[PDB]
Amino acid sequence: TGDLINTVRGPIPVSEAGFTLTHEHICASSAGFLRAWPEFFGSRKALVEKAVRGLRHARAAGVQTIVDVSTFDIGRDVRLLAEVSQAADVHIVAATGLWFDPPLSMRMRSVEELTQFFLREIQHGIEDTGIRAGIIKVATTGKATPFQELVLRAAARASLATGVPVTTHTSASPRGGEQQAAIFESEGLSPSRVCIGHSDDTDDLSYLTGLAARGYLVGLDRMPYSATGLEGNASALALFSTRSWQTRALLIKALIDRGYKDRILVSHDWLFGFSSYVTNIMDVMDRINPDGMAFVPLRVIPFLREKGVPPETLAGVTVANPARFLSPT
Amino acid sequence: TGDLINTVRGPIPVSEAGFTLTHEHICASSAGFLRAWPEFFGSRKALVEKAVRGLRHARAAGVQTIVDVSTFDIGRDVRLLAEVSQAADVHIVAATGLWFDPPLSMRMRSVEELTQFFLREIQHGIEDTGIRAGIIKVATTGKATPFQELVLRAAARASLATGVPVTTHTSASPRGGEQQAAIFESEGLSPSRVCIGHSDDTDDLSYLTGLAARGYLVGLDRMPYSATGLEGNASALALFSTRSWQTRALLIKALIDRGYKDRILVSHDWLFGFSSYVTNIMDVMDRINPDGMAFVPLRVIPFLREKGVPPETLAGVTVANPARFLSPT
Ligand SMILES: [Co+2]
Ligand SMILES: [Co+2]
Ligand SMILES: [Co+2]
Ligand SMILES: [Co+2]
Repeated sequence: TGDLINTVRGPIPVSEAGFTLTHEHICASSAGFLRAWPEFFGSRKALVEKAVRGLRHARAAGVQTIVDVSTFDIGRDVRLLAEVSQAADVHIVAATGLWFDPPLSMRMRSVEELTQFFLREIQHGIEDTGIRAGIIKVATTGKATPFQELVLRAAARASLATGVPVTTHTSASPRGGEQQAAIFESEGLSPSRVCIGHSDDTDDLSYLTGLAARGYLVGLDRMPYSATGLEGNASALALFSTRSWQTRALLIKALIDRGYKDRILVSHDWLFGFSSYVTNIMDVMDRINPDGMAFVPLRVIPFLREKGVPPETLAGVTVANPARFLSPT
Repeated sequence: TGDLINTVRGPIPVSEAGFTLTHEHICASSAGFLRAWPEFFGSRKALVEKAVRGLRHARAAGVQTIVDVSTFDIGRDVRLLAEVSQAADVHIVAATGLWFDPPLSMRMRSVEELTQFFLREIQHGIEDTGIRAGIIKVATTGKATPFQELVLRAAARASLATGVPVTTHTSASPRGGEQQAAIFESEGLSPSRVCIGHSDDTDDLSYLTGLAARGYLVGLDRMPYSATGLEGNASALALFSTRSWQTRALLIKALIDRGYKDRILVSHDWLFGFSSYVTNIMDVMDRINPDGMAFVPLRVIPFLREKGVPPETLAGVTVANPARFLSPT
């Protein structure tokens, strides 16, 4: 009690976040795209309706909060997030930071300038809305580019200044998490403020326990991205692993069994619109995972319980860990 | 009389466009950037004030209309353009198309999809504003990328459907104009609907007369970008030629003297804000060309007249050619 987090609807007590999905998207797009071309998604109204239906389904399954890690360059539309949050009665935490599609006006900026931008979005508000980011999302695409290194440093500095956590996108080994951690540590950022994301890309437990032992949160955040029979579909195959979702879920158990229950964050990296990829990709995705953001509570959590993971441990992973992570510290 | 063009303030008679600068920018930025980070420019209010002062100065010098060739990915803000137009009493024609910083949500699109996007901006309106584009801006960066080829084809198709002209960015030989022309012609687009831009990058008269003889407009559109003593400034040196502005202006005369007065468009490629380049670049630019968008009427036109170019010919270049170009045909 007492700790607060900023959501798209305003401040909430940390203790009310409850079952929280820490890496999700309402819509994965590009800066300005939803405003310029809403008909790409059918209409803005259709997108809202789809997202509200999806979040109500997650809510029915026990999800109380999602962290939308869409940055500026993922085309984050905080007004969209606020509308969907209100209609679905699910809290949404918005993000600042930069992903791997920064436009020239971002790419030309110094570390100091990027720090100011991230701070604006956390402390002042996003655009002219007054809605404040509650997380900082960064990305590397293998070895960090010089610009990506600036982004990571600016993220660390904004975090140090505000207490807001940092969360990352990694490629599937590199293993890019290690270089991210090195940069963060060089800036004096506490590992407990950082989630190294997409860490379920591989089953490298030495890598994962290595990060966890140092205090990092490990984001096992692509839980539903498993499918069979996609070989005649190149674009879909790129998204969905042959590894059964059961295999991804077993990684959660593997980390728990090794003593790292407090260092795990679980999510889907799901979405309700996706313009930064091939046209009609949603059709494929929704057929594979019709449960959307309810997949984790409906399938992953019961599977773990049925494998003998204690209910208290599962609550710790899905409630306590996100609360500790999101609490400005 | 009778012909109309769309401006950011609504339809105007073609005959009221008058002295028109056919390649300019209010602000060269990135999609969503002005909305997300207006303090980069001091404030949105400061940017408006600077632009209004600049356009009033151009207006005082005889400029009645500018064509703002900022696309979606140049961070075109049509509401900004409308505000500045109203305050300065200068017509502004807005653009659709894509320049060389398309985000993923654009890069993933088919020719048919891009055609629909360009048509939306021409026929329906930009974003939710009802303001309709009156030109289509495309760019190649040397040899056209596969995506850039799609953009050029979609531009040709949108032009064929609406009569709105196409205007291009080229690099400094390639000479990239030739490949652009080839693609446009393969789509059945009339050369008289097309301006091959930045054609003053080089003094290659065989190239320029080659295009003009085929019916293309040749955009001599970087008139003020000349300076001396910038060697201790790498970023400024990249923008400003050692060639005196007099040399650029002599190219206009060269084309007139060879019989191509009807195929020339003259502009500055000036701007009042510039976030897609190095910080504080405006300081450099404004010190070099304090006259801004009045440079052409104040310096270039009198220089040509004093070299013996007939006033009627100069009026034809600055009034008749833009009117013919912009008139949907
Ligand atoms: Co990611
Ligand atoms: Co994601
Ligand atoms: Co250009
Ligand atoms: Co330009």
